[PDB]
Amino acid sequence: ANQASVVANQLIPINTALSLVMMRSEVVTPVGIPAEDIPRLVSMQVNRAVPLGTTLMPDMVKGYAA
Repeated sequence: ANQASVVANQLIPINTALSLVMMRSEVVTPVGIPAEDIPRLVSMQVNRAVPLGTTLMPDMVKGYAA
């Protein structure tokens, strides 16, 4: 029900380190990475470009496991 996920606040380029300005949280479906994990995602890189408004999924972040 109201589980929030990490959503791209701007287009995030391929192989670019995540910063706090790039991640907002929102209740979306399907559920992606939990919003609580935003501080731990800081400095991790995406392995594909992530368009504005896309839910960040576990498979998109290099080195993510949680």
